[PDB]
Amino acid sequence: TPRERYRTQVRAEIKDHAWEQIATAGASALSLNAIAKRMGMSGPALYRYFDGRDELITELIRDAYRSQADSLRAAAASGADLAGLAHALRAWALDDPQRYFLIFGTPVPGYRAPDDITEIAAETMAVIVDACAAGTDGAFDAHLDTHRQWADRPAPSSALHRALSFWSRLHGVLSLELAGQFTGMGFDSALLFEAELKDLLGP
Amino acid sequence: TPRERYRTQVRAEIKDHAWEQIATAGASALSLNAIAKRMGMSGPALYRYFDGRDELITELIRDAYRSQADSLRAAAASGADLAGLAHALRAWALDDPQRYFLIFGTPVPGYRAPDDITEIAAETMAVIVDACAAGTDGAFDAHLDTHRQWADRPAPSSALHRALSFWSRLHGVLSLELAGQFTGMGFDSALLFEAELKDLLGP
Repeated sequence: TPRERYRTQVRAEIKDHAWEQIATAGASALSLNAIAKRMGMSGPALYRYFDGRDELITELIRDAYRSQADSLRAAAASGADLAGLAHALRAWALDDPQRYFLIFGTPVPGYRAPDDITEIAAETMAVIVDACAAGTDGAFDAHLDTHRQWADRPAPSSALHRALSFWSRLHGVLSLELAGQFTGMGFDSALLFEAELKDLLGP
Repeated sequence: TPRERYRTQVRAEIKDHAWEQIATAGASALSLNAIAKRMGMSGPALYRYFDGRDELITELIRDAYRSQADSLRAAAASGADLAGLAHALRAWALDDPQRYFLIFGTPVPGYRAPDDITEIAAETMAVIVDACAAGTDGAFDAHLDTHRQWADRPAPSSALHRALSFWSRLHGVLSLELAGQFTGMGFDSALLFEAELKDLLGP
């Protein structure tokens, strides 16, 4: 609440420059000292905002998850179904590939997250599950009945199975396209994405 | 052929140390100078093996694709079907996550590949297509009839569609698991992988 919370805004500048360094030199090469020198501050002073690189990484990871959740929440809040949710996910992904890859891409060497980066990952995933209430037979569903601590609200495990399939199928195409893998394949990966979505929607 | 091709073996040591640096400090932070210093050679001498970081990256990318292709070739060569191919892909992925991510993960900033990294990506993909001959209606197939320069051998576009779906669906789960995204979700992602495969096999 209080005034000395222009700190939130300098932290926002710090975080901003952190993306630049990630963009140009990659996470892990990311350093609070280059930031400090970039903003003409003392190295120490920058540590009075983030006590170390992992604290900074951690916050960037949290910020990333939070905007993924916002994108998807807005879609469900506008009464969209899985299709709408899939399209929310595409634009969020394509809107900022660097942000996508900090979550879904190459892990940052040496960095171990606090448990609440996954405890903020189930946010996004609750919404998908919500939609997939739109039990059913099959071996993975059976497994999921005893393995679902990531959702006591009350949906048949087939809906959880469908949610996981939506997640993995659409990330498969998003990160393959963002990873440059359909370059020189000359088809329209957006149509591939449409196909995979369609195939997935009540198949 | 000739003797002075113990060069191939020192290059193999160079490449070896390059993985270490990638592993610990990430591609892009990757530097021929640290290698040179690591092996007690002159910085120049190391450049008489790789004229610059991109040349080295390029070769690591080529090596990565080549072992992905070997894994999959061996599977088709042993008469395996899509299931067998899917399992080949899983083990290759899990056998070396760092190698997986150099191809499928976060792109290396500043690095632009020569066109023959995709021209060595169609190798792996030819095999999958082969299996998917195991036209059919639908909007993406229609697109693929005019968009297939990545395969004149002669398979109905539905087989190409199926091949692309196998690729993206299984990478979706492989890279989500390798990216740490099913940590603290407490289900068995290997079973998820089995489910996605099954769902995909002549559905």
